[PDB]
Amino acid sequence: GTHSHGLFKKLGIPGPTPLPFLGNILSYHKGFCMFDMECHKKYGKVWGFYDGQQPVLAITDPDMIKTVLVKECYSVFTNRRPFGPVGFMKSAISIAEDEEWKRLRSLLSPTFTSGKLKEMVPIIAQYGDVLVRNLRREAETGKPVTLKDVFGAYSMDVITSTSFGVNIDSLNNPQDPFVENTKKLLRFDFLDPFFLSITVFPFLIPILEVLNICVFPREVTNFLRKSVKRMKESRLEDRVDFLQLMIDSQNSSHKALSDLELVAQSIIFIFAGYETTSSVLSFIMYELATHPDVQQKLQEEIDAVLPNKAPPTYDTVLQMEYLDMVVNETLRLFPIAMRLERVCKKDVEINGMFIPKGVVVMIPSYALHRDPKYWTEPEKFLPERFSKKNKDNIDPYIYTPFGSGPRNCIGMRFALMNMKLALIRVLQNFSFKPCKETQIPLKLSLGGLLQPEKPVVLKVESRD
Amino acid sequence: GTHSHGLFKKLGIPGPTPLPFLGNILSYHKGFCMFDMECHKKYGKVWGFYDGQQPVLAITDPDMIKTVLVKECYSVFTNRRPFGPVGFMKSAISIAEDEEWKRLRSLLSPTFTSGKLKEMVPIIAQYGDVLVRNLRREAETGKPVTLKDVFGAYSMDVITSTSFGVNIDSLNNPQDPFVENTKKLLRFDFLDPFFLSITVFPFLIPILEVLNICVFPREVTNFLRKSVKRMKESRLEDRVDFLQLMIDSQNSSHKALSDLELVAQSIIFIFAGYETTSSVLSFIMYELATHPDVQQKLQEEIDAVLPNKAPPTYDTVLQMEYLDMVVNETLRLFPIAMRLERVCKKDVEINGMFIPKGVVVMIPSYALHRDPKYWTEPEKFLPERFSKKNKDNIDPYIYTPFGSGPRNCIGMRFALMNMKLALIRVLQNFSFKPCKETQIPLKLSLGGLLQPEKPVVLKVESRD
Ligand code: HEM
Ligand code: HEM
Ligand SMILES: CCCCNc1ccc2c3c(cccc13)C(=O)N(CCCC)C2=O
Ligand SMILES: CCCCNc1ccc2c3c(cccc13)C(=O)N(CCCC)C2=O
Repeated sequence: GTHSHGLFKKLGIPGPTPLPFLGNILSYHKGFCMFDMECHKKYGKVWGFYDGQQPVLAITDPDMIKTVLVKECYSVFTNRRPFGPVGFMKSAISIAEDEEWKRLRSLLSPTFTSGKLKEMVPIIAQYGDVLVRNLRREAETGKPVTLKDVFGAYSMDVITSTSFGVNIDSLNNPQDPFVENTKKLLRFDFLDPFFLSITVFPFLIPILEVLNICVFPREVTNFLRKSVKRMKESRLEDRVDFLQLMIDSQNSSHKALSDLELVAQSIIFIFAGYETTSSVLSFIMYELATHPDVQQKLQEEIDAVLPNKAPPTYDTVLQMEYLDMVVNETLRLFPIAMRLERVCKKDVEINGMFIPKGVVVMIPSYALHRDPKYWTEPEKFLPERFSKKNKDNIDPYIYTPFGSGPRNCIGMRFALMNMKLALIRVLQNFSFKPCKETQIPLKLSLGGLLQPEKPVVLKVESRD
Repeated sequence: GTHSHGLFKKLGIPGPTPLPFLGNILSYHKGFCMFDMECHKKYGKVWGFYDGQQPVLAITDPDMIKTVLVKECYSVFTNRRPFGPVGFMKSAISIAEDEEWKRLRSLLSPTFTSGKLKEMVPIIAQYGDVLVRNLRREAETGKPVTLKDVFGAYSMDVITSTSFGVNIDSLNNPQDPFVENTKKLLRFDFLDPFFLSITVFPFLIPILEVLNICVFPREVTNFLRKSVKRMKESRLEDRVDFLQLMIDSQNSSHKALSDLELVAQSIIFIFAGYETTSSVLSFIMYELATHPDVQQKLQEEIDAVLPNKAPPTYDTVLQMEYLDMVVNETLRLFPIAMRLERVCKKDVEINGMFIPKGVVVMIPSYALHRDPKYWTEPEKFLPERFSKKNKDNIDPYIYTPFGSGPRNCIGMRFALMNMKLALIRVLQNFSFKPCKETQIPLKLSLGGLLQPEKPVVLKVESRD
């Protein structure tokens, strides 16, 4: 039960001693983030641990992190940890490996250009207005509002319309078969029973693939596959969404995106942007209600750029420095990816350190973001860290809320524009105050997702 | 049960239609060799079939075969089919993959040079004499002789002494712990129940690895590991064998052969040279007893080069053209590897044919060796095919008894020198005649090893 549990003693690398079979998973009782803080404080710059039989080497050195995420990305550190039975979703860009990934990123990167993005702002902006009208009636009511649900619906509306050209008010159509399915595409909690068991029993993943058992519920994938097949066959008789952009890239080097590859990207885009965007949007409105100074300052900035509740535009969005500072400071405190990982594909020596084939090199983003050594008052919400007076003292490989290098988040600038468009229209119309249900201070789940312990609820007063 | 069973219909490639789950394995009731002849005759140049869910594309075109075994060996077609739970034997050169294999072949090729080989002939030659004295007493007795056993013991003696510097008369020491274990390293019958089940249930191989269950009986591997560890620790206090040559290459580019890598090569060498050498030596003496003309002609050639029962030498061995013709013609009829295989590592187009990632490209050596289109009277034993008058009409990619290109048999010229040294000393002293037990004509097993149906027995008369 300890065939590989000797690797870090032999390489001289420190860390918590592993138990036969389990590795260090019982140390996850407090969640990925507490585990990474404790190891960092205890073992220092570099340390190892075992997810079952799987050795994970954590690195915290900015120069080492860059070699991994940027320098030897293609040569050595190309892929993330395989994580369970995955079926045809093996070809979604976030899961594909080595040369297939590079072909998919080349094929899909033209779809996330700033040019295409500002062509999508009129679509996103429309559901900002839907978000507002939904919020006002739950404000005129005066009853506390669950951000998870108002911003979930917003994020869904922006995916349904920019991904597929489907226009739904999901908040007022929770039974549209398109909403019911897509709502099921939540992010994975790698500390829940199924994934914990998979971690101790990875030899069982090939058995689940053969039974077409899949972490993506084949009930929802099947729906979307046949949905996309329908949109693909319609339209062609008679738009600026992701699906169309992928239909078009099938008409030119690299082999055009096959029909099933295409569907796989549509799905992963949903999975990668849905519960993420809503989690950040909720964390941000949590900090704005517990720091009224900042909320007022931001409402003041928005009103100056968009006088008279003027509708936001791509260009007026990139203008708002304080809004950028607020978004960023929220992502420092709550980097919802928690860790970046890369599989070491071959024996290497980066920065004087020998990394053997097979190890999972992991960057504890949550921990580096709250390290005393780089950040004053590291638990405080303090947007002035990202003022231009201060943002140059910030290491791009310490602050990695979207990752770094060729395999960073391909939807970053889309996700930032989307969240800010939401915030502008929400703050033009409303102020957000705490309640008695409001967990102050916010507690994070001990699970495997960086999310509040209990969901966040707030007062929403109308400014008019 | 037919997720991949549609590949050859879609690519336009012909072949026998597969059954859910099984693929075409039930067609193996007649053995690998009959299956390959029937498909060749029926589907022609190229055809596909499924070993369980595993698609195998057979190719018979000499130009296509060369692209696979020679041209795109490193780029595309580097590795053989994985075949079962294999433990630490994952690093033996015949099993290792991609860049690890290339490092091992670079490290071990200097050990199979002609220079080192003629330095080993005095060792091999010694057990030729042991073979003779063993044969004479079973000849003076007059009782039929089982070649499997006389040549098994010969091959063992040559491995024990050239591999490890261990000198045993295995025929007269069947209880030496070193003989008992090494005798257990027989070749795999991929049509026996365990490997058939593995072929239908490959998703179970990771479960067997985790239980340290291994196709190499960990009872024998453990013995040799600790044996080599002993020879390694002895000697060093106080030789021209393979082990020493590997000890020496650990003292220089590529990282020297680690202690466990070294042991893995020692073992695989045994597995690759033991039952192979004895099978060919037995097939050859079968043809010499059923073609007395050829046996006399060869005895005549040997006596001319080595007058007065003179002991053979490296240089007098490469002299004997008829002996070379006999060995080669026997290997045509009985290429004991039966097939060469390479895994297609990425989508390629060789010779106008699209090969997708994952397919096992297989070369039916047995079948090409008995193809009417290249060979007159293809079932006849006719050594004059390899006379210099005729051997230029022979395609090196049709006749592939040791494979071809960078991944051919690294012990070829050793195995040829070894078999010929055996034949010379045996034919200087004895003539071999059939018996009534002698299966005429020889029938091949319907199993997965190319071997006689019933073992071969012969009269052995002394020439003096
Ligand atoms: C606030 C919202 C989001 C955050 C914080 C976020 C964060 C991240 C992080 C940390 C990574 C890992 C990159 C690495 O390993 O270095 C990632 C990858 C990725 N993200 Fe985002 N993401 C967000 C929203 C989105 C959206 C809206 C999309 C697309 C519509 C998206 C698509 C992807 C994809 C496809 C990957 C995998 C990229 C690849 O492997 O090539 N994400 N994300
Ligand atoms: C008559 C005796 C033998 C025959 C007919 C034979 C035949 C073969 C064949 C057909 C291959 C496959 C090559 C390919 O895939 O193209 C092979 C590989 C190999 N043989 Fe032999 N072999 C014999 C004896 C030996 C001996 C004596 C040794 C070493 C002592 C040996 C070591 C190997 C090894 C290590 C491989 C794998 C090479 C690699 O993957 O790099 N064989 N053999
Ligand atoms: C063989 C599969 C075992 C399944 N098990 C895990 C799968 C994936 C991950 C994983 C992680 C920890 C423990 C188990 C697994 C992990 O940190 N990450 C990085 C993202 C941070 C939240 C993973 O992608
Ligand atoms: C996933 C493992 C399934 C096990 N099963 C087989 C393993 C290996 C081979 C194999 C073959 C046929 C059918 C099953 C397997 C085969 O032809 N060769 C080439 C050598 C010719 C005798 C193999 O190395």
